[PDB]
Amino acid sequence: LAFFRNMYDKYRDAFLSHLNEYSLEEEIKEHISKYYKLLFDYNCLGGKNNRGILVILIYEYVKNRINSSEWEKAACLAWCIEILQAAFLVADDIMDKGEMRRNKYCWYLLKDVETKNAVNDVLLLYNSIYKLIEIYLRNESCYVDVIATFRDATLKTIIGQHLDTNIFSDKYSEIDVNNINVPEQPVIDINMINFGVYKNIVIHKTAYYSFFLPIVCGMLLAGIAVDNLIYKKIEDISMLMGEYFQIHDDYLDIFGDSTKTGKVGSDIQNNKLTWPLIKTFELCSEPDKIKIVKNYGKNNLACVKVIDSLYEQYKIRKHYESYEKAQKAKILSAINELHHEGIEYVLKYLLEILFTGV
Amino acid sequence: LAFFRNMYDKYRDAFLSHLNEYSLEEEIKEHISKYYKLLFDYNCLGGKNNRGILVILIYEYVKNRINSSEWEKAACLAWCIEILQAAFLVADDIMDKGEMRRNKYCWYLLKDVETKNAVNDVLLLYNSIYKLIEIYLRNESCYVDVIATFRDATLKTIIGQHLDTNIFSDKYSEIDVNNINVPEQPVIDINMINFGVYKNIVIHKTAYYSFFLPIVCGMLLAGIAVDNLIYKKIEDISMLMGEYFQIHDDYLDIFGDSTKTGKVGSDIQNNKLTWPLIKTFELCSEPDKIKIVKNYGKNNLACVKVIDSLYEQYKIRKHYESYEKAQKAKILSAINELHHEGIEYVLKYLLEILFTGV
Ligand SMILES: CCCCCCCCCCOc1cncc(CC(P(=O)(O)O)P(=O)(O)O)c1
Ligand SMILES: CCCCCCCCCCOc1cncc(CC(P(=O)(O)O)P(=O)(O)O)c1
Ligand SMILES: [Mg+2]
Ligand SMILES: [Mg+2]
Ligand SMILES: [Mg+2]
Ligand SMILES: [Mg+2]
Ligand SMILES: [Mg+2]
Ligand SMILES: [Mg+2]
Repeated sequence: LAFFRNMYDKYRDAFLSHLNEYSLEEEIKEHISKYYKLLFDYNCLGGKNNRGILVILIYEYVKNRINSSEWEKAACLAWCIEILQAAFLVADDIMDKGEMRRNKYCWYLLKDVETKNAVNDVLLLYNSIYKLIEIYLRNESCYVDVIATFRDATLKTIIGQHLDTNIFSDKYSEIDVNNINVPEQPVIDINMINFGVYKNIVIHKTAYYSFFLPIVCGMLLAGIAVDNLIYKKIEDISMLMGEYFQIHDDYLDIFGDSTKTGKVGSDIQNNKLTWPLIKTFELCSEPDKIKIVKNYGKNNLACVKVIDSLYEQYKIRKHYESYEKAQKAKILSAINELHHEGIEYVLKYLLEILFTGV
Repeated sequence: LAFFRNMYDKYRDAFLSHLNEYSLEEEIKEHISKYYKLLFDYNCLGGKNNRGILVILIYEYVKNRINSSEWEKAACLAWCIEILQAAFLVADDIMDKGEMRRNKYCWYLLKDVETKNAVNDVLLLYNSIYKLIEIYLRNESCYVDVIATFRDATLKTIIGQHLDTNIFSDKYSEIDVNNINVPEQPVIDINMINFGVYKNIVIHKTAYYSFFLPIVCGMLLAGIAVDNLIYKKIEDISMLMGEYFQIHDDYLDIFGDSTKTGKVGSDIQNNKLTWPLIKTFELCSEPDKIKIVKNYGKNNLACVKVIDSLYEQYKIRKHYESYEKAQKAKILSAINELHHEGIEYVLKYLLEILFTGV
């Protein structure tokens, strides 16, 4: 619980210790270690760690208490999720052309790193996960299923980003394998602006790895049978939380202090299907849909200001407040159908600190 | 090459079929399918497939013959290696700023793709491997070890590229987390120009995934005990072949026909530690080391020509011929110490078609 934040060095060093036994000259081993120590420290730390904590809490309250050897396996899984998060955020910042993350410059922007290194380093963080899982859970019975869950959550997240990045592109309105020169100028597509499509995306890009994966890890580790019907109930609660979480992420993109959120809002300029876009479209007048189509997705201050002002005009802040209230209720209703008092507590607890933390 | 080249569609479609069962609207499922079918087709096909073939041949000759159900598991592992190769090459081309690969434009250059998609797609190809391995070998006893081998070969390759890309950088002569502005202009470092360091790199970036991984897969699948002392003999032969193979790759970078190799030589402009660089440095005069340092790593045709002409002047073509002859001998000497006539045949056979194919 507090156990968690202090176990970081243990797992970081376990992994770095694997690197250190490679057949490399000694000057090179030292340099590798400096680099990969910074990679982990810079990218895994400084987060709210809600996904990691969720593995730890699910583990405790699924059981009747847990020795400090069993805790070591729990916290390992917990840091793996936080490393997965690190890997994804490094990648997302390359794809979304990010500036700031957790209040510092994005990894890929550092001049001793650059994109060439950033990409390589994503795949390293990602694989570190499974090396760590092998070190601490090779001999557990859930081993194969735990690595199977990380794998299948990751795949859903990958398709998730794929749609996040491409739902408005010419591709989706045959792929031209001879064009390496003429870039499409980003333009929204009206057919795609609807909650149905938005849910598909947000569920795949967020719900599985942020909520399903950590919940299922804890349970798997605590001995709960994979075949059990509680998993399909957990999957549906995970879908609702992810929707709830991502829409909040989208709200912060427009209305959050970039010093408080740690990052800079870019959804409009990057042509993203976001909840405020969809809500404004279902509420606004025809003259304003034209105004939306001719200003969205353009990396141009005056165009962005048009869209932000429409969001002020159509009182989107008030509409969010209203959504947050209704969804929180749909979610609590789903939690109370689990009939498991421990998980129910953890999920209610999570639902409260989802935006604060700690 | 018979069974193998025709089983592609089977494994491609298995995986695409997994994607198609995701909870997505039907118009999106169709678009996903077009895209991911092209991703596989465009990037897995058109290679010499030497690593795939090596899994198949090791599998046959380790045994006394194999039903078409057991062949299905073999060819699966074989295509997984070729998919791994595909994933790596898509990545390498982003990192090395590639133009052409297997005689077509690099994936990341296509305008419907771009880097943002290329990166996402690498992680998808990579994860497709383990999904496929689960489909066809979940119930085999070597399952856990086979996925353990892919994982540990990939890690070595990642550190391999890391050194390939960074051996000459200021990092390696402390990383500044506040510099996003002053990009270092690439310049060689004299201390690093030596075979010792070169071996470290080429072994990690090539030897493990191109030779050790496919050999060890076949053996694992054929029931050979993981603990056996034949594996450490196989590892050392793998190091010698990888050195042999990569040096040839480096030679082709300057002296190969870009229509025959399918790619454009870029080692000099990208500031790479290559075998010809090291050999020229061992042989050349001080006025030419200055000439090397001034012109290497600059993305400029006239600078590259200066270095190419030094490579002509110092008769590097003849020096390669000489290396190829001695190493081929060191390799055959190692093969003959295996005391296993089947593997010995496959490895001798591989050694011959390593540059032609088929
Ligand atoms: C092999 C290298 C390829 C690996 C790439 C795997 C793709 C997974 C990364 C994307 O997954 C994400 C899911 N939800 C959230 C984010 C954060 C951002 P947003 O969702 O773009 O709004 P933000 O925090 O800036 O608002 C990222
Ligand atoms: C997270 C996304 C990145 C995932 C990390 C995977 C990086 C591993 C790439 C290793 O790639 C290669 C290994 N050996 C050989 C080559 C031949 C190339 P080069 O000579 O090394 O440029 P070529 O001459 O064929 O162009 C490539
Ligand atoms: Mg994004
Ligand atoms: Mg983003
Ligand atoms: Mg956002
Ligand atoms: Mg390279
Ligand atoms: Mg290259
Ligand atoms: Mg090369």
